[PDB]
Amino acid sequence: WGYGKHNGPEHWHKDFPIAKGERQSPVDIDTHTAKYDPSLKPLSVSYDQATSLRILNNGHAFNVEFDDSQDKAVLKGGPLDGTYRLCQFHFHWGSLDGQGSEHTVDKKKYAAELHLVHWNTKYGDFGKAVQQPDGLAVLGIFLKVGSAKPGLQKVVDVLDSIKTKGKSADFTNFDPRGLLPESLDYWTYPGSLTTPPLLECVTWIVLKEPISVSSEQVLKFRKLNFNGEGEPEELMVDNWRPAQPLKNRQIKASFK
Ligand SMILES: [Zn+2]
Repeated sequence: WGYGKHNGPEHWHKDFPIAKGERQSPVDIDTHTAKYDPSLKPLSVSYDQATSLRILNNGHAFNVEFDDSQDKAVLKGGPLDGTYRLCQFHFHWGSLDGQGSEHTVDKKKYAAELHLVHWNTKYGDFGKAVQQPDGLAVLGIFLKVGSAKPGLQKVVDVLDSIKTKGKSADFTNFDPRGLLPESLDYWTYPGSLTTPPLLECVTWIVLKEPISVSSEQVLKFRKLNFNGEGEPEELMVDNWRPAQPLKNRQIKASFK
């Protein structure tokens, strides 16, 4: 599977038939049909103790991986009834600034989208968690182009070293607090992973406020490769799945 004409999102259902299921992600957030829920609690993001390990080009994005052996980087509160440990974060982006996000807002696309991926500590480990409808919580954050995000620069600065599929670099001492906007206002709905295996295991929490990144910062994403070293160059752009049908799920918001 991939993001090409012959292996892209419109093909995934042939190997992963849940691609046409009832709680697929991403979705468009229609701000008129999304429901303000005053009962929605503030989100608790506790990343003070977050321990980054490595950054790697897995052939469809880059992932920063964390030590999730303890409650060092946990998401709780908001719509969640449990505690969720950060395993990895990655982004999706476009071939130009006008597209790249997975979620949309009133069908508007952003230049990129950051996903911080967390698993439910009821379930022992990540691989057990994804078998459960409440196994993961993904915090999604839109990227728009403007001022530079200082907290992203260490990520931008290492990407030249992981250009091709299978490359990795040590990536210690990275603090993901540097990737958060000021507000934790959010939309939330039940959904899925946005890549195969497309499991319907995710509580999605999508922040209202985008982070601003510079032109130069998002451009660096577009120099990565889907291919391995020595193989014909396939630039890693447009690694986003389009919005999928909401199918009567309720998107709730912490604001009107
Ligand atoms: Zn993602």
